Amino acid sequence: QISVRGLAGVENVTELKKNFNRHLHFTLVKDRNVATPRDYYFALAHTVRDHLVGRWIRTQQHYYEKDPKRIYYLSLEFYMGRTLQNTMVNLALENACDEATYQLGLDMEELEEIEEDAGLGNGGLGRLAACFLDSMATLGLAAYGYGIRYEFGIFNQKICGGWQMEEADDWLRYGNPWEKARPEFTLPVHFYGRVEHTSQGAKWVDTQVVLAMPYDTPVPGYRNNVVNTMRLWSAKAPNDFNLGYIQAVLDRNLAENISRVLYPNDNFFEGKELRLKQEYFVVAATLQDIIRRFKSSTNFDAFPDKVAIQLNDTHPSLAIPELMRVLVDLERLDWDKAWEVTVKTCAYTNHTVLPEALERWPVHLLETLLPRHLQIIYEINQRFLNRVAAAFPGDVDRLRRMSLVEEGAVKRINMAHLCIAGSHAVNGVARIHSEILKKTIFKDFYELEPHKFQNKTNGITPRRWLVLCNPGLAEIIAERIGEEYISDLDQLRKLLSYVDDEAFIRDVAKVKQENKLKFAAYLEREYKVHINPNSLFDVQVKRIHEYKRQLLNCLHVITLYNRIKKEPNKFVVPRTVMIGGKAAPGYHMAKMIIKLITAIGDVVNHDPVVGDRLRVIFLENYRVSLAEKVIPAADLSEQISTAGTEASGTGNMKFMLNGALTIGTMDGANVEMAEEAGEENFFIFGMRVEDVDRLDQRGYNAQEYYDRIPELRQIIEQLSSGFFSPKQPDLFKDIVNMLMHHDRFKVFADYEEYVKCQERVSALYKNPREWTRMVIRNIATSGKFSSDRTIAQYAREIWGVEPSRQRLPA
Amino acid sequence: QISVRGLAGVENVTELKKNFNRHLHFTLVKDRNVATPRDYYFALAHTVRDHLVGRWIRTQQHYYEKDPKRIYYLSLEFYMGRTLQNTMVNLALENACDEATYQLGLDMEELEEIEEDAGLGNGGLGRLAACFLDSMATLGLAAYGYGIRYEFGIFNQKICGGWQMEEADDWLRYGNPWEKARPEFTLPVHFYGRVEHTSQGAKWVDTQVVLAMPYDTPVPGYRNNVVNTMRLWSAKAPNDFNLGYIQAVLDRNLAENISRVLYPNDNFFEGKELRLKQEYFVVAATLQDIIRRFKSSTNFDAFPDKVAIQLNDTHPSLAIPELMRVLVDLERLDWDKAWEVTVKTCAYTNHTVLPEALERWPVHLLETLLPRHLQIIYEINQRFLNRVAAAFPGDVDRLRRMSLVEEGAVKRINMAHLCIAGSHAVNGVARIHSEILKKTIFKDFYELEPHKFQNKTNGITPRRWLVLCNPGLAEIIAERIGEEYISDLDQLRKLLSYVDDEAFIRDVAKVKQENKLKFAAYLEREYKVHINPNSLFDVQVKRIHEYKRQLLNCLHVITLYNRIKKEPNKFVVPRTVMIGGKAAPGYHMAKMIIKLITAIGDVVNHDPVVGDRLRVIFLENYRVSLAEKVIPAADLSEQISTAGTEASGTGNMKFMLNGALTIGTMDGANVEMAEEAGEENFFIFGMRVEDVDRLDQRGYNAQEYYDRIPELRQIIEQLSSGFFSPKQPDLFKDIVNMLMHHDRFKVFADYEEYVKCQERVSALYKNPREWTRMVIRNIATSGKFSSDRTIAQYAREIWGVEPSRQRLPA
Ligand SMILES: COC(=O)C(=O)N[C@@H]1O[C@H](CO)[C@@H](O)[C@H](O)[C@H]1O
Ligand SMILES: COC(=O)C(=O)N[C@@H]1O[C@H](CO)[C@@H](O)[C@H](O)[C@H]1O
Ligand SMILES: *Cc1c(COP(=O)(O)O)cnc(C)c1O
Ligand SMILES: *Cc1c(COP(=O)(O)O)cnc(C)c1O
Repeated sequence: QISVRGLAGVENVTELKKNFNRHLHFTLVKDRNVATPRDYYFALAHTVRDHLVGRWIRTQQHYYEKDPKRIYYLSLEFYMGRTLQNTMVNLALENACDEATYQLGLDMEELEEIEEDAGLGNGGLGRLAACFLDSMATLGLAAYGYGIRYEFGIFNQKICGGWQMEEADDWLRYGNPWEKARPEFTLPVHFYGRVEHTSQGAKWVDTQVVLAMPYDTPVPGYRNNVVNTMRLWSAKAPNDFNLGYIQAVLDRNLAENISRVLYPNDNFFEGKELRLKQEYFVVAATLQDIIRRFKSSTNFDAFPDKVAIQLNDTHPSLAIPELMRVLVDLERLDWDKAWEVTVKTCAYTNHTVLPEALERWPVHLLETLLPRHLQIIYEINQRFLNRVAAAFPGDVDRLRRMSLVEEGAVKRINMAHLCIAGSHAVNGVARIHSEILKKTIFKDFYELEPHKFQNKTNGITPRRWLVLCNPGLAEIIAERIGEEYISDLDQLRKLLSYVDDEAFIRDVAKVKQENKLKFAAYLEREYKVHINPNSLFDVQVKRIHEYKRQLLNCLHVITLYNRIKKEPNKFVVPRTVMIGGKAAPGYHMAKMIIKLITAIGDVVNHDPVVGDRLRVIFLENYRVSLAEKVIPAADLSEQISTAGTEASGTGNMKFMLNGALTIGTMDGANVEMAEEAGEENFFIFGMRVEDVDRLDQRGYNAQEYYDRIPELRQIIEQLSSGFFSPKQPDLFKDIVNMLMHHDRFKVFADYEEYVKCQERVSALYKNPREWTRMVIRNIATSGKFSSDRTIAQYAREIWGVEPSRQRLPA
Repeated sequence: QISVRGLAGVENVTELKKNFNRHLHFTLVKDRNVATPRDYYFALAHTVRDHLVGRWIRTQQHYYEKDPKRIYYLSLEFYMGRTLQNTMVNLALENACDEATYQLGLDMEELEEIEEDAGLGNGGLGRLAACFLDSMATLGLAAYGYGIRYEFGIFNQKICGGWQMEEADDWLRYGNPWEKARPEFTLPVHFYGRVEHTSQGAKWVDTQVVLAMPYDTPVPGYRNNVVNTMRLWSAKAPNDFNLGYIQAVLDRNLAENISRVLYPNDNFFEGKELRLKQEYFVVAATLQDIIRRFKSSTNFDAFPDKVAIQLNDTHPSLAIPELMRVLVDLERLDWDKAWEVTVKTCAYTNHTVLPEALERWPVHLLETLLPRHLQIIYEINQRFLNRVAAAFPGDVDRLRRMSLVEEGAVKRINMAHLCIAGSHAVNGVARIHSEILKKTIFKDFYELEPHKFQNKTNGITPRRWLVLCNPGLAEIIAERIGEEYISDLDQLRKLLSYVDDEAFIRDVAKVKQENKLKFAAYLEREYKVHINPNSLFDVQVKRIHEYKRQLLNCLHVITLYNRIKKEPNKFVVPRTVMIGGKAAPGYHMAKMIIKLITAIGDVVNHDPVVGDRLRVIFLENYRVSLAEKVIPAADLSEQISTAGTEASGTGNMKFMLNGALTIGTMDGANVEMAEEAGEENFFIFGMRVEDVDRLDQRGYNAQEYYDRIPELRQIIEQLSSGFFSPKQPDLFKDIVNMLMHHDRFKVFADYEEYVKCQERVSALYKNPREWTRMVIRNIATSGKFSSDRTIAQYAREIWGVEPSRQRLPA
């Protein structure tokens, strides 16, 4: 149908059809008379998968022959989403498969909706890992993603009575056609035990053993015939485990629980033993695999020349002491040489500055679970502090501030300090974030080793986030500038010469309208909810958290509602406000915010006077597959975190690339986005980081804003009086109390400027032509935010490898 | 190579080779450079599996079109063993696959050894179910085997320090290529809750739900293109299960534990809650599936005409009250009509008379777990006893003897009584066993309803137990009488006309020698143990149990050893005594018997004076695959259970068909085997059932035998003095105490006659020609013991269906 979706050759369509029927028969063991839609989905999945194998086998054989430096990206999260369409896009098989299934009397889009999301992540951090794998494959890097194969990913969110209900994400129920179990590479992981000091070296003995079984999933590059690997470990008990009889067998579950479920927290540290076990589990299995592959290429001096380990935050920080343990205890290298190798091999990426999100493990936990690692950590700390003492003689407070060991009620290990000490590079994920790291939380470290600190602004893959989810936009763009931009997003700048092109302006606006119509229909299909496609689609989708300030958005919504009730027959630009995102199960305030949102909708959506001028919808179960649907349909992107709290943000980039204008604070990547597009083409408002600091020094007093802003006072009084909760008048008392007495994120402080800015948005929307021209200016300057640019910088500035755009023989 | 293995056509060999390479590439994602033997095994398995699908799909379509009466065999055990070779045999692909793999540079036999046994059974009862499935498919019956897909089957037995060690049988570790998950047919099973009595009928409410997910495995008939199904249920927790968050997800294990492991008991009842849950789990899921299929053919009067349910012992006895529950509570049929349908639908097979093996569930357990079923059972009992009271007025003791409810310390439900009352047919598994049922334990029931009692002597499938495990013997036989006997075993009688044929006599003897050489080599390969292939192979393989009397065998072995030590330079026929079998983990005496056996071997195998004249080997981890190796190599089959205890026995039939002579008591099927072959061609000894009864009436006094038999006294003194356990003089004190004071199985009573009989065996072995002629007479008369004969009788006399030998279009 459309150009960017590839060719539908006669030979290929014929081949696809026969292989489809072959799998339906031999693989699914079914006939066209009893086959269900799910059966057809699997037949198609296996058919597409077949096209990957040849390339997958030769890519790996290629790396063996050339032996390039290997990149290992360690993460406890890989938010992959669905794999079928992405695979077709990267293999240029979309139109062929669409035609083939069409001829078989099937609708491919219907089949794609059957695939379960691989939701092995919470949000931004996990999705970044997924985008990175795509880019590393597209740039021809010998990269491997290593993680855990959770039996249950992020929970499926259900809304009952306006409240969030959690249900298990049994994503493997019907099977996973993309993965390939590799039991032959199963490795042992040790826990507990004790340390024994012998004549020659220490020994970790009397440990409990848990097996790590790997499952490999192919990661295809964009049309370059490269297929890398994502290896996820699954926990298995040894067969002699606990070996009355029956109980011993049933207790195998204890060991296998390690890979059972993903901790559902976004930007929040929960110091539970099971989580620590998961972190060591992935690190121990991965490092053995890395060393095994290295030897199969004694001379560990060349280890850093053949290996690069990237730590996605501190979750896999134990890789540092584990590498030391192996090199020192097992390989018998002297400490100094081992440390040199470790530092040159490891690099650390920080993803937040919120104190509650930093990992600080209790010493008593490490002491019992990983006794040898604790000893190695104390030794690392000892030698590191000796270096600090030599550089800053007499500065005793600096010593206690930089220590990896934190004193107090209970001693803890600051994992971030461990990562900085044992890594040759430390980076933030957006310019402002990286600067904050050097100026605040990591200031002492920056002063000791300035060369270690870098910035690597985040990005998103234009394959999944443009071509896959918005083919209509990808097509009108390709029509003007070709298809080269898909793997060289900077070329979108050429669109700047079409900002005055009446034809282009019309096409851009038409694509958006079509996306909105499609999404508007979807809402009624799977969720039975009516919305006016002519209204401005105002959306804020991301995990629910106080720092992201969904509450500020709520305040604006209520303001709009009160204004309409005050002057009913006054014209206002129609809006459909959409808010979606999951709240961590144990995050009470976050769950209350969800209830507030649905409560507001209950009132606003049923008020006769409002009509179709204002609608408030809460998008249930926001996940990757849902993002691919709502983002292309958005007009306004809400990125309103308090300045200095959102390290980078990536959802913001997805909206910019898909034709939505942005209203937001100068926080995270928003700053660079506005810089690229021009501040006049962005809706910036609120306090800057400096303004927040000034307020804190003076003391934030929410009462002041309440006393001086009549409209704000009214909203708070409505909340307190039960206006939004008739049967439960004090239902939102906790929210009001927090806002009024202990709001760490200063919601009230940005209220006035936010509302004013929103009026400017409605003003521009009333002028279709000018709204679209500003949109074009945003799309045209979103090139910098491609994860291909991000990965190329990591490759050259951190890993020491050169990216390649060369195709491999298919 | 050999005739009976089929043709190796050029076209087929070429096709097999290409499909083998296809699966290695696309299915296993590997190349010939990194493929391991396990990889090659799977490539072959998938290749053979492909040949089954077409036939499997059309067989099921066939049953849908013709709608014949369906046979449902319910069992908690299906001891299948390996599937690859069996599939090739039934599809006549063995030589083709052998040639194809040969050309690819691979040894098929080596690949077959890689497959894990599907050990979902304990012994005889579970293997009978497996043989039955094979025969039902070969006889063209629309049969379905229903059971549980245990994650862990019978434990793998390891021998350490002469003691049995148990280790988990993780048979699904590398995957199961034969099964096909059918999540689309997942069904709910209810537990706990309470009964609510409403205006119209009772309702079972507030129950906990566990999902039953089916996995289908194909069951090919012998060269008739019929492929039936074995459906095994797997337990799955619902997604809203227990829905802090993490714990709720981890607790899903509680529900899924139902299908986690097989209870490892042979002829022993263990009243644990988990076992009861397994029994109801299989019954509830299966019955819903049966009824669903029935409706997809309201008129339950025709239910018995379209459905037959065979209960393999009482394990699935809850099918009776569950069927009543569904018909009465859900379908709204009146009790009397529902009962009529239930009785006409169900049939029960008893497999033992040992009191400790009978199921008697505590009322308090059923009361809590299945409240509605308990009520239905009380009602059934009430109406049944009313019938008894009317037939035998005033006989109050008969009423208490026949009640389904047993009074006493704790009230229990006698499941056997439940089965007899709710079944239209009850059968024993050997003529003598069925007679004992009518004369003793079920006497009262037989007097009330004589027409219900039948006999169906057991059998074994000649496919796995002759053609598959002993191709050499199958070939020399086919050379003389053709291949028709493989599916019409009675034709072996034609071999009687070759008993004087010098050529045949030589071939029979040659095949046995080759089998012994192969097995003798195997022992050194995987177990490093030397044995003299020229000796008589004396073997007893079966589960370890006191009633099977492995101890009597031990006494004979020690006798032989003492005699040699007494007259060292006297000639004796060399023997290799092999004993193997697993002991239930909680069966202490059984574990002590294993230790005694290895202890005897430790002494006998290292005595210089004995030389290679006597060897005692304990065959580790006896299972189906091992049986296929040792049985064809045996000369003497030990079937020495105390008369009246072995219901039938089936191992005895396997040995008879494979050229071994039998030494045994007139117990179980041994009686019919001797009757078929002629008592002069069997080595019978010991007390008959009548003799055992006389002894019990008089009182068994073991001391008497000890006082009057010098050789026996010596053995007991050696055991007591520590002769076989130097470091632990009283190690076998429990064994001696049991033998001397509380031996329920009268080991001593048959000692003298057993030893005398064994001398007659050694005498015949010294005459090769006559030994072989007697062997021929046994093989020639083993036809009656084919499970095809057994199934044909069940079909005509119980299920009301006619077996068919007609091929289906392939
Ligand atoms: C440990 O931090 C987190 O939980 C987390 O998800 N952080 C997130 O990581 C993303 C990728 O760098 C950033 O864009 C987000 O701003 C940051 O909050
Ligand atoms: C519940 O009984 C058992 O545990 C069991 O395995 N019984 C066995 O069943 C076999 C098949 O009929 C018979 O041949 C054996 O003699 C009987 O002991
Ligand atoms: C892109 C993405 C995120 C990150 O969004 P931010 O607004 O940067 O927090 C979270 N969840 C999903 C499903 C995403 O696709
Ligand atoms: C045939 C068989 C049995 C039954 O043997 P009996 O001697 O009748 O108890 C038990 N186990 C296995 C593995 C078998 O093949």
